[PDB]
Amino acid sequence: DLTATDLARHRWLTDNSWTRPTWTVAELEAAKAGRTISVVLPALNEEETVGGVVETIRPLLGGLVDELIVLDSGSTDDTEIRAMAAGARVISREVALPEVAPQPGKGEVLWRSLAATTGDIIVFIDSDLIDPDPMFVPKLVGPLLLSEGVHLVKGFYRRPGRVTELVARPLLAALRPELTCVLQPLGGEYAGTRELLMSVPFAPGYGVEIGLLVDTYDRLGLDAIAQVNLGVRAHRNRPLTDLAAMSRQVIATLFSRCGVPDSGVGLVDRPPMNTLRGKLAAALEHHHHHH
Amino acid sequence: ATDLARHRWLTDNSWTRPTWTVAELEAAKAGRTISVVLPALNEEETVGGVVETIRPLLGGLVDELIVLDSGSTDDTEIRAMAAGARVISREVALPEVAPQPGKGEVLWRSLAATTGDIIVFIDSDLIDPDPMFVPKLVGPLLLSEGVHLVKGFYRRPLGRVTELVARPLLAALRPELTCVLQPLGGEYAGTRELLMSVPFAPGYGVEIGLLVDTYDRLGLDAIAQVNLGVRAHRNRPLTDLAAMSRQVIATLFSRCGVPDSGVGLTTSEVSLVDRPPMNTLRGKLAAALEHHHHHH
Ligand SMILES: [Cl-]
Ligand SMILES: [Cl-]
Ligand SMILES: [Mg+2]
Ligand SMILES: [Mg+2]
Ligand SMILES: [Mg+2]
Repeated sequence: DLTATDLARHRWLTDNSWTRPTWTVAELEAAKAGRTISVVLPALNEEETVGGVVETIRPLLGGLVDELIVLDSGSTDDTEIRAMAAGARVISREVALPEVAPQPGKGEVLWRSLAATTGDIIVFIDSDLIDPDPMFVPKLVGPLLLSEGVHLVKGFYRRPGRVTELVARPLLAALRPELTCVLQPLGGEYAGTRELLMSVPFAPGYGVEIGLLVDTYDRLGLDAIAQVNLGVRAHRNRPLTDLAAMSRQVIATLFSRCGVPDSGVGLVDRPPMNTLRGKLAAALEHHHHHH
Repeated sequence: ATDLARHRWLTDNSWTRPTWTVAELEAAKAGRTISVVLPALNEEETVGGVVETIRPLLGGLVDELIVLDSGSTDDTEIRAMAAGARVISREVALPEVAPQPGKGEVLWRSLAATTGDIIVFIDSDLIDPDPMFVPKLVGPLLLSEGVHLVKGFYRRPLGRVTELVARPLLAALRPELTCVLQPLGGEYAGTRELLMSVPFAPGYGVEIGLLVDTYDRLGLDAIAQVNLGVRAHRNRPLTDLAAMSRQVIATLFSRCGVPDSGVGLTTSEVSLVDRPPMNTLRGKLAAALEHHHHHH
């Protein structure tokens, strides 16, 4: 028999998931209604791929996309100069947020990018993608521009993911089962409103994606979360040591959000950016637990 | 200082090259008896091969050799019996308790169908069993003091649930237990004193539940591990591994008091309900098995 989780998933997929997100660039630009869109590529030593990702987004710059930033995390290869030649604005962690010393990890980069961007919508795309497609950004922003109440859009790939299927999804089933409807909770391609992203803490390192997903859910529920199919992509092979470290941080971040203490046996969470920037901006929509 | 604790446990409680002979282990039994239990559900292709590696010990080191069948419809029972095991159904093991599915149920029920002071569990689906498995698993129980649970591990040629799920969760919630190389392994031996007195987690949670309960109740030095040899990882489909992971999570959460929704993976089987210590249902058997000097 269907569970409450099953029923919620069915209707959430009907309303908030797009397998064929075929909005046109023209109709999305027309829907902006004065809102601006920033695209951020976090990057650490991605010289072979960063230019290719920038190249797929560059045609939107000056139309759908208002700024295209590579937030470099201290590369020692040619990541930064290749991003420049490909047509992006390269900003370091230190320039993005001068008053806070950096610490390692991807979450730090995305958090700092909130201070370096101005868009009402911020889109994150990994800089290590081997086969980026030019429609990633349109598909990610579609629900934010057209679907009332959506604040976070997760881009997923159809397959022709061990941490996702063995760690993230089973832990969500135990701790936040409604979120098992999200196909790829750890995915690096996603978009959010400034109102949402400035109001939540950012988990460090490999925990950033899952932390944003759970913080959004705990604040707004499933209604605020959407997902879109970015296309067919094969799984990329990562070393087991990388996967184990990713798993351990996914666990730590889930535990910190879900009331589970953690030994610390294996970086700190950053506070909402609205404690440092945009301090008087309008608050994220209320979602009351009392009446 | 914490890696120091793990390093010292490895020095005293882990054996990469157990030296023990069958003869020296028999000489050390000192009146203790050993029961070997193989859980089996539809393992006709491998069960006989596993039994054949243990059968030569029967009447010497090993006092009984049982396959606990969970309702096979293939030729598991006849092949196990032909190879020299006594085949016991779940119903025979514990007749007045209705069976429920999963591996934990089978191991728990076997406690009511055995008499050993030591119980050794060996999986019946092993493709490459070796006759020294039982000797290696019982070595620390017979020759060391204070050991109650011995976990058999395999060196790998130079799994994902262990490295991505079990070990990182133990780092978070029972940090000393990351010293155990293969916490989910199905080859292990325990004392009657331990096994008769702990609840048994259901299904794929049984191994980690026993490990954590032993750690909490009896301590790190009550756990040991032994290398059974080099074996390649077995290829299991991702949906099986994900279901196993979900139950490992549920059982660990149960042992920590973390509220677990009980919701499976789109739907995999998840149970949050243990079986109670067998000494509650077989009190006279349990008391008969308790050594006269237990509380002395
Ligand atoms: Cl993954
Ligand atoms: Cl495994
Ligand atoms: Mg990289
Ligand atoms: Mg313009
Ligand atoms: Mg630099």
